[PDB]
Amino acid sequence: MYLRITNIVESSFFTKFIIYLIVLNGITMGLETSKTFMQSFGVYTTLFNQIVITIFTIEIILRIYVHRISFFKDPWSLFDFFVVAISLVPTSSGFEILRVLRVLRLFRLVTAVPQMRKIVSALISVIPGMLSVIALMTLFFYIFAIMATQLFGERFPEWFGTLGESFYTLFQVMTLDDWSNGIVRPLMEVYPYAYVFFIPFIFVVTFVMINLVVAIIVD
Amino acid sequence: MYLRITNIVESSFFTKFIIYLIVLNGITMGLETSKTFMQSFGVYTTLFNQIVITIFTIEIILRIYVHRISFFKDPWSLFDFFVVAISLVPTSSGFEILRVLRVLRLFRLVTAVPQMRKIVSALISVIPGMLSVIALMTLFFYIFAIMATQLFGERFPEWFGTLGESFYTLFQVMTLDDWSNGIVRPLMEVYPYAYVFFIPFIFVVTFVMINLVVAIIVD
Amino acid sequence: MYLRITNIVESSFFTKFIIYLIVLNGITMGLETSKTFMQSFGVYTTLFNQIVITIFTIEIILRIYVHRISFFKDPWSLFDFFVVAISLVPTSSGFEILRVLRVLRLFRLVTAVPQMRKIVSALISVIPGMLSVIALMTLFFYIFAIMATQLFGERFPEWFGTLGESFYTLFQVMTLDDWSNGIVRPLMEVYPYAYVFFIPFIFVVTFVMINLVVAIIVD
Amino acid sequence: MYLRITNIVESSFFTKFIIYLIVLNGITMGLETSKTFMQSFGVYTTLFNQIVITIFTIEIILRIYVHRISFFKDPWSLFDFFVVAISLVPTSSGFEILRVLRVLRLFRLVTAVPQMRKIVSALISVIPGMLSVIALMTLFFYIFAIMATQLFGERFPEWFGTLGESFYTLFQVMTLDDWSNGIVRPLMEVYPYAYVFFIPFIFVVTFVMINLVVAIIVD
Ligand SMILES: COCCOC(=O)C1=C(C)NC(C)=C(C(=O)OC(C)C)[C@H]1c1cccc([N+](=O)[O-])c1
Ligand SMILES: [Ca+2]
Ligand SMILES: [Ca+2]
Repeated sequence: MYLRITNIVESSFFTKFIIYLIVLNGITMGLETSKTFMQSFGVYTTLFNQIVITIFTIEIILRIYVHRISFFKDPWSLFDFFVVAISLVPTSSGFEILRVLRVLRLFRLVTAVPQMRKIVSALISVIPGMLSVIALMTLFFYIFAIMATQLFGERFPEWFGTLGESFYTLFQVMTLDDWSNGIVRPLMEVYPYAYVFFIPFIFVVTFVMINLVVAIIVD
Repeated sequence: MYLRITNIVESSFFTKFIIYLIVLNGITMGLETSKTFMQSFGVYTTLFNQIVITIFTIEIILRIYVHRISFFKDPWSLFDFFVVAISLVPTSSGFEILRVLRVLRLFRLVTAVPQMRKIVSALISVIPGMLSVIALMTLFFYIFAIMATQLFGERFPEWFGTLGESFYTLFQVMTLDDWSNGIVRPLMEVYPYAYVFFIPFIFVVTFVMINLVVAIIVD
Repeated sequence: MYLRITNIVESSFFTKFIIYLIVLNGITMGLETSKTFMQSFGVYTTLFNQIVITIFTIEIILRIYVHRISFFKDPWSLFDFFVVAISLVPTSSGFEILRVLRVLRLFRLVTAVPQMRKIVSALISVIPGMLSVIALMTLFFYIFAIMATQLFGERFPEWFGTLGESFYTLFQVMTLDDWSNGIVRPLMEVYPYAYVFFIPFIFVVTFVMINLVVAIIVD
Repeated sequence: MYLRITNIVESSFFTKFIIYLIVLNGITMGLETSKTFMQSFGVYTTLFNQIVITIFTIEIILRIYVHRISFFKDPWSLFDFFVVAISLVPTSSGFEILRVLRVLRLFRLVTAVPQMRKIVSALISVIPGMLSVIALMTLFFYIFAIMATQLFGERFPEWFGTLGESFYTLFQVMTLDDWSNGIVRPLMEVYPYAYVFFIPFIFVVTFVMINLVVAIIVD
């Protein structure tokens, strides 16, 4: 029984089938975007969705019987679990958002194709080295976001009225997004010396990123 | 017949004649852009076109006889075939997009010069190693265009009205084009939490891009 | 039992005491941004800031006693003195900019945690190898800013009327921020050839920046 | 007189002296940017400019005698020659673009200082390596520019009415500057399929750009 189940879930037919179902669901979720299609052929999909969600639900249960505690030492499987989880909460209730969170289950195609799994892992493996530059930068943002609120948040509350608001504008500036005509020239019309805050800020923020890239390559 | 024609195609005069013609057709094509020129000389160059494409048609036929089945195993020759045949489609009124695709024949400069082919081939060469990331990106992109159409498409039809639209808008944001004042600040006036979609989205698309380039460097 | 004090300053508890203070003071200045907070607890929060500022002043005196002249060849300590000093001038009749400057002491978190210290040390270390190119470029901007003031400052004073203005603007075009529809297309309405100035400038400035990054990594 | 003169121009006193004239003129030329200064100090420095041009002219004449055939095979001196020639153009002639071009002479500071020379020399050495790509890139822009004018020029003449405009605009899209909301989206109000030109256009130009840099690094 234990061996009989185990032999099913690991077969090359179970995985091709589920993957096939993933590929199919993802095609329907695209289709669900057309309100035309919804009108003429969407009660079909509402049930198709619940059919696919169960087969996947079974898959998760089976894999937990087979792998037992080692299922939950698999970051990919926890992900699989958690992704199917949020897809279990009802259409109604909570908030409209959980309904939209359901689309995250297409990320199972990543979980289930070894080629996707390898790219993702390789990418993740870049992260641990960065946790030093990241923390410093987050602090850097925090201090400046504070200076930006007090300086500019009274006359420019949309941009700087709040720490959070100061954080959003500074990120925007960081991505260098319409930073001059859109933010600093207006600021400079009240506060002519605002360029002393943002030009240095940009240097730092551009230096750190470049140097972040050097160290990635070398490491 | 065989050896006489075969002797003309491989000649240094042949390829030189063709190449020189490409440069001429290219100077000439810049001229068909000014309708000042077109009212005073257009008949001269509309047929200069016509005789160039005749020569190219002939040359293509000859190279096929000389190279037989090995012609269509040659990517550059394959290219010339398609790049010439297109320019053979009638200017006649039924479908006038094809008229503009004719300028692509200037890409034969690439085909016929060995220093450029090196570059192109070199460029394409980095692609097969990237295909996995292309897929991953597109799967990421696809999930998010879905999320965007259902989240923002109601109140902001232009930007998220349609899966295709959200794809478009999302492409812009990765490129970092007028993304904040131009898209999410408006989004945030109706939906204050849009930054929880687009700010992670920005970290991700950027993370992958950088790592892709590093992947390019190392590979 | 001569120095007596020296044994306390060098201890694990002293340092951990300052870091715990900064992070509290760092958390405090955040909450000082909430306008609601400054009503409910504004008086409470002023007492905490003043204690810490005293403690820190004490902490600086002790470190001077111990290190003597070796304190003032430590950039990190030099930074600590002037940053603590800043937060101490009277709010009275001065410049009210100094009230905002006192957030700079949150950069002491960097100064007192060697990991951050090493990051800041690593970053600075890319600067001396770069100083040459910084000098060429600064020389490049300075020369073109002059050119831009003379060429476009009559009819476009907001952007180029003054040398600093030509600098700020020129810097913006360099960051490529909103430069065609935002700067050059306007200019070009009065002065049709302005692309011969700005387009080359962009090539140059981007080429250098790109080769600068390249030259650092390879070497 | 020649051999006697040659002993003069190679001395360390000489180089630093002409360098000192550059830096002084470089300072004064900054000053010529101010309306105020020019009002109450203009003739002192209008005079001082003519002196320097003469000295540089004499300096150029001397070095010719010293170097003979070699002078006109020195890249740094050819620059030196012509940028002095510009300043030798008379204060008039109806093309005051040249009056502005005077400040091109401050670049002699680059030719006269070997570390500057070294950076410039280092930078240029990158270029012959890229001549294949620039030709390729310029060929690519040339082709798509043609397509633009015939595709979008009649309804959008400012942006695409003509080759240069298409060139300009295309150059603009390649710096990714306001490309979407500013150019492609408007186009789409009238030409719904414009994303098929510009999005491929962007991918390719980045690809070539990115890959170019990677080639430089490894080599
Ligand atoms: C004619 O009188 C004004 C001259 O002032 C300047 O040349 C500046 C120098 C000296 N230092 C910098 C760093 C500046 C500068 O412009 O730097 C930018 C690159 C950040 C400018 C400046 C000085 C005051 C105000 C502005 N402004 O509002 O554009 C610009
Ligand atoms: Ca912009
Ligand atoms: Ca932009």
